[PDB]
Order: sequence, then C-alpha cells, then structure tokens
Amino acid sequence: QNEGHECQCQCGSCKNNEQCQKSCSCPTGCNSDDKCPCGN
Ligand SMILES: [Cu+]
Ligand SMILES: [Cu+]
Ligand SMILES: [Cu+]
Ligand SMILES: [Cu+]
Ligand SMILES: [Cu+]
Ligand SMILES: [Cu+]
Ligand SMILES: [Cu+]
Repeated sequence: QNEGHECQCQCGSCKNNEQCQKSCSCPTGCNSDDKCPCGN
C-alpha cells in the first residue's frame, strides 16, 4: 500500500492517471492494456 516500483505503464489508465506512477500495484507482466490491476 505504501510501496510500489516503476509504473512505466502506457496503458489507458496509466497514461492518464500518472498519480500512480510511483506506487502502481502491478507485477512485471503489465504489458497489456487489459490486464493492469493498477489503482484504476
Ligand atoms: Cu504502473
Ligand atoms: Cu497500466
Ligand atoms: Cu500507474
Ligand atoms: Cu500499476
Ligand atoms: Cu500496465
Ligand atoms: Cu498495471
Ligand atoms: Cu499502472
């Protein structure tokens, strides 16, 4: 909850909401735009 990694996500909810680019809860398999369990 208070730790993340690096959301270089270019998804549709990552490219718009950059408020999670420092705490996105996704594994190293978030390369698709329909498998992103991020903040949104
Ligand atoms: Cu991310
Ligand atoms: Cu994403
Ligand atoms: Cu993110
Ligand atoms: Cu994420
Ligand atoms: Cu992603
Ligand atoms: Cu994600
Ligand atoms: Cu993300």
